[PDB]
Amino acid sequence: LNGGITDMLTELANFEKNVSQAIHKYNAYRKAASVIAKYPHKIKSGAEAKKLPGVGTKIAEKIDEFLATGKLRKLEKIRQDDTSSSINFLTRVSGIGPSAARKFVDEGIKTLEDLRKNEDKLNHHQRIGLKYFGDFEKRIPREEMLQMQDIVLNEVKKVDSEYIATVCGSFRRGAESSGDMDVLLTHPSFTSESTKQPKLLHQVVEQLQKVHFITDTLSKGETKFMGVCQLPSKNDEKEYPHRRIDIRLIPKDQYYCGVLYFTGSDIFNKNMRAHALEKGFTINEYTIRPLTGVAGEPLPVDSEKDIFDYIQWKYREPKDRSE
DNA sequence: CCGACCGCGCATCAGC
DNA sequence: GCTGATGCGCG
DNA sequence: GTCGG
Ligand SMILES: [Mg+2]
Ligand SMILES: [Mg+2]
Ligand code: NA
Repeated sequence: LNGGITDMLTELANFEKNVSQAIHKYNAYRKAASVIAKYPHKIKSGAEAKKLPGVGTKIAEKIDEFLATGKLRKLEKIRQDDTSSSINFLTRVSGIGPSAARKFVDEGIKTLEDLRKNEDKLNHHQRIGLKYFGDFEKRIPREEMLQMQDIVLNEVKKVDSEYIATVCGSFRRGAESSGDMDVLLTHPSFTSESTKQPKLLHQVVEQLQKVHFITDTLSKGETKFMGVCQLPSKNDEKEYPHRRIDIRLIPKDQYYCGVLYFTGSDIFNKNMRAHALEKGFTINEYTIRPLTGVAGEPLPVDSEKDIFDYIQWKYREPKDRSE
């Protein structure tokens, strides 16, 4: 109902993040954008909006101007500025953040041609992000997420029938399209107690590469792989776009905290974690522990709901965590 | 007013 | 090489 | 930029 407002604020949040490098302003706009996005009425005024938490005086003024004119002067100016525009653009390349973006514009590299021209000034992650720049902009229809899932789950079962591979992220929240693919991996040999087998993640990355599902690698350690994959296409069929894929190997006994984390959303995780802090707990992808203001021992978790119970939240299905 | 704003993996660099 | 700080990315 | 104390 409030698409224009939420777009406005998301553009503002991006600006603060990419250009101003004021992350708290970025988070302020993102929170507001999210609370408004779920408000079940068409906002008639900035006062009506200010009743929501996250919407304050400043954002209320914004919403009133946008409502009046259909525009924000602040944004129309930001759009008109070259340094800001270029910086904001460059940041869309995976691996180029606000700092790299600003250094690049400093050197006179500010367009997509410039980047291609200057690949030797790019690190690996950056080169692959430029390579698949167009692809990584596309969303993934759920139907393709379903094929991708089959592949990953079937291949992993071939490396060792004891791996458990769970697709998380937006896919798990039931989205009709996903920004990418997110795979939580567990193997019984790897727990909080011990790592009984080396290269648990490697063998999996290896296998998925062997069958040409994984095509590139952005980053890779003992527990986190961040890379690129592609569905196989039929005879004469145009190739599918290349897609980002993240794989996270998590202690088997810490699954429920792991799957909570990877299911998100990102904003939901930030809100859940902040609420946990007020309630007197700290939540990460491994454990929830009680808080001198210093973290205690891991409390026993047997489901995602047990985590919710701790911080006195009613349970929310994954499909309701898309904040 | 003002402090506080999650939590963490991997790549890179400085500095030793 | 190592440690630690910083950039970037994940949700 | 917002908000809680
Ligand atoms: Mg995702
Ligand atoms: Mg994401
Ligand atoms: Na991802």
